[PDB]
This record gives sequence, C-alpha cells and structure tokens, in this order.
Amino acid sequence: TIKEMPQPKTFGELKNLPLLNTDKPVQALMKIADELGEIFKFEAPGRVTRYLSSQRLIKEACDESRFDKNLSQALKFVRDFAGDGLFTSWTHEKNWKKAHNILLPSFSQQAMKGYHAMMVDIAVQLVQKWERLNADEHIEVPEDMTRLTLDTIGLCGFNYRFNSFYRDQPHPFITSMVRALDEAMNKLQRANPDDPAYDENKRQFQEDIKVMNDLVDKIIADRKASGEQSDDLLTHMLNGKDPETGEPLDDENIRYQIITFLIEGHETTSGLLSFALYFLVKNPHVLQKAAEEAARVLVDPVPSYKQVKQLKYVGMVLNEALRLWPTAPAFSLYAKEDTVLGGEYPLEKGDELMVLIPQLHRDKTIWGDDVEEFRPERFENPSAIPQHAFKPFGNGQRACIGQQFALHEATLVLGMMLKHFDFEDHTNYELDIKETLTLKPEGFVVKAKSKKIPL
Ligand code: HEM
Ligand SMILES: CCCCCC/C=C\CCCCCCCC(=O)O
Repeated sequence: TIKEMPQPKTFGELKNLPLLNTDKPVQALMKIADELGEIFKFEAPGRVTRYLSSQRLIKEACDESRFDKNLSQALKFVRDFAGDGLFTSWTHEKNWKKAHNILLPSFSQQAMKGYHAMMVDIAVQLVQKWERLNADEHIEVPEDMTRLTLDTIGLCGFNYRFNSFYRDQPHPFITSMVRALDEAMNKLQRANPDDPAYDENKRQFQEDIKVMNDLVDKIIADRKASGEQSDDLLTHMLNGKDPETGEPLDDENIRYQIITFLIEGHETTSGLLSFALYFLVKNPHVLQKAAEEAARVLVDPVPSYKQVKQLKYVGMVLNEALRLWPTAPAFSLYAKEDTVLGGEYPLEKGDELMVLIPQLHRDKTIWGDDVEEFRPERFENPSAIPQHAFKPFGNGQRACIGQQFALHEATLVLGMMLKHFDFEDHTNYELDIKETLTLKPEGFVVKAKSKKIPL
C-alpha cells in the first residue's frame, strides 16, 4: 500500500508553522523526528516538505537519477545575498556547472599543498594568542575558532588579511554575516512576511548585506593594485574559463562566489573545530589518545602537509564531532520525476525531500545502540560504514567542494592545539547549540595551560 504520511500538530491555516517558532528549529526538528520516525511531513502556508531521518530513505533520495539538490526555503533566503554562487544555485542553471569546472581546480591535491604554508600562518597566530594569555584568563572557544577559520579562507582563497586576531570584537563581516543568517532563519517562522513589524528587520538585512559586499569591494580593489601571480580561488574566479563553455565568469557571479566562499567555507569549519574541542574536553581519555598521537607526529616546530596527513586519530575525532553535530545540518532534494520513496510513499515530481543529517547519524540500525556516545574509533575502518550513512558533506555532484580543504585545516590546527596545550573545562560547560542555519556550541569557553613548547 500507500501509508499515510506522519505529521505533527497543525494550527488551522498556520499548518505546522507554529511548531517551528524557536531559536533552535533543527533541534526542534530532531525532536519531532524522534517522536515521528524516519519520515514526516512538515507543511507551512505556501510550502510543504518531508523530513527524512532514516538511512533507508536517505540513500534512496541520495540517488542522482531520481533526486537533484533542491533549494530549501532557507537556501532561498540565503540566496538574496549569495545569489547563484555554487552554494545557492540550481543544478540545471548555467552558472552552477561553469563555476564548478572553473572553480574546482583550486581544491586538488597540489593546491592543498600551497595552502598549507598559509594555514600554518594562522594556526600560529592562534597558538600564539593562547600562549600570550595570563592566569585569570580563559579562551572563548567558538569565537576564536571563527577568528581562525575566516582569516584562513581569506588568505588561502583570496590572499586578503582579515586580521581577526588583531581584534577583540568580532569582525564587521562576521557580525553582519551572523545577523544575515539569523534573519534567513527567522524568516522561515514568519506567519506574514509583509507585516510592518518586519520593516526594521528588512532594513537591517540590506544594511548587513552591504557590509558583506563592501568587503568584497575591498577584496577585488586590492587584488587590482597588486604584485600577484597568486594561484588562489580569486585568480581562477577572475580568470579561468569553463572548458565546457569557453566562457569565464560574469562580474555579477564572481561577487556571489566571493560571498559564498567567505561564508560557507569558514563558519561550518569553526563549528566543527568547536564541537570537536567540546567532546574532547568532555571525554578526557579521547583527548589524551589524540593528544599523544599528536605529540609524536608533529615532531617539527611547525607542521607539514604529510605530518597532517598522519593525524589518523585526530581526523577521527573530527569525523565523530561531525557525526554527532553536523554543523551544516541538512540538505534538500526535489523529485526529478514522480516516483515512490521506499515502496511506501508516492512522490509527484517537484516534491521536496529534506535530509536531517544529525538524525541520519543516529540511525541506531547502522551505528549501534549507543549513537549518543562520542566514540571516534567507530571510524577505524571507513570501510565498515554503509554508503549514505555518514553524509556530513552532502551528496553526489552537489557536494561539499571545500571538504578536503576543511578536514585539512581542522586536522592541522586541532593537532597543533593538542600539542601545545593542556585544556581545562573550567566551568563544566553544558552544551548550548546556537542555530543560524548552521550550528555552533554557544558560550563554550575553556582554560588552556601551555606545555611551554615553542613553534
Ligand atoms: C565542516 C565544514 C563543512 C561542512 C559541514 C560542509 C558541508 C557542506 C554541505 C552539507 C554542503 C551541501 C549543502 C547542500 O547540499 O544543500 C556543502 C556544499 C558546498 N560547500 Fe561545504 N562544508 C564545509 C566546508 C566547506 C569549505 C571549507 C568550503 C570551501 C572553502 C565549502 C564550500 C562549499 C561549496 C561551494 C558548496 C556548494 C557546491 C555545490 O553544491 O555545487 N564547504 N558543504
Ligand atoms: C552559502 C551560504 C552558506 C549556507 C549556510 C547554510 C548552511 C546549511 C543550511 C542549513 C539548512 C537547514 C534548514 C533548517 C530549518 C529548516 O529546514 O526549516
């Protein structure tokens, strides 16, 4: 048969929408998953999506023959400032492919290699920021993670120096960028968008959207007036030609990929670093195993692309951190054509599936009776993991492009951190995940005793 689809409390016209009225809608969703199963329908006025929690359905939607990346309502609100950079453009849309072809070359094994030196530059500034601290003082973890991640993509990707550690308040781009994500996320719970009480908010949006674009204007500016032969993301953006179309990328699009890269390729990573340092601190053995591994690979003052390549264990910490709290928490798909999802559910073409990744990772029939446990080891043999079971980086062609960049910077700095530093959970931090589309622990702070080792 057709089963009728499960689906939570409705409120007349408001449908399900009053359910999502919260700061933590993805958490609220996980909860409703938990209550409802492996697939439920969420309907709001105008839209309708099905959330998918279960590996069985997921792998079925992960099939490119049947389901293309769809722009979820979130994305569409991100799309007002990201237009059609890779993140927030349809698959069937000239600029997507173009920018893939044009822009991928910047993520290949050799590029990783040149990027390395400049990662280190950063990860050093950090280590040093933490080494210059006095007794009384703690580190505000996800704040400083964010200082790292952003300066890194800046220099790696664009050879601009945000100079985040030269500053004690978060960076103007960070601030207007956060308020933009927060906007996109509230616009999702709005009964009535055109209400006059949201006028102060639309103004605030344009204000921050500008700040962001300003910084691109500074970035492109200073690439003009430069002794370059940079081989980064920007030179490719600005000068590659899509071998499929012979064409290069329009100014308008370039300026969307700049914004895209400066957001998506730093926020998700610092999220990880912080969930990572979280579970470490809450699990003092795991910390120790990985802090030792580390002592004995990073034998050099300053690490090296291959040195990072051996942090076997610390890449395992990271996968797990990402397994528990996937910091880009969902992707979206439409039905390419009418189908039936696991033999039970009739989809019309156009239908919006939507993958709760943090629930996908908690499918107990895949991972064991103990999903909520932070066990890096479950990542001893990559082999054992069924396909479509650990998708923290999306699916098929529509997949994190920055992936191996990300793991590489996390693995890098995590590792250096693990090596110069004793980390004391001084306040018994209880985990608070802040949502702004992506996820990041909030108010997570720690103390760091050095092992006075220079660099
Ligand atoms: C752990 C940190 C990261 C996580 C969890 C992550 C996760 C993701 C996810 C889930 C998607 C797909 C979203 C969707 O399919 O709708 C994605 C796509 C994308 N990501 Fe990441 N990512 C990370 C780091 C990065 C890095 C560092 C960059 C670049 C420097 C980056 C750039 C991109 C781009 C351009 C896309 C769009 C490509 C496309 O779909 O055509 N991400 N990433
Ligand atoms: C290009 C800018 C980067 C993208 C930033 C967003 C990262 C992941 C998107 C998360 C979508 C999660 C949806 C949350 C609530 C819902 O689906 O209703």
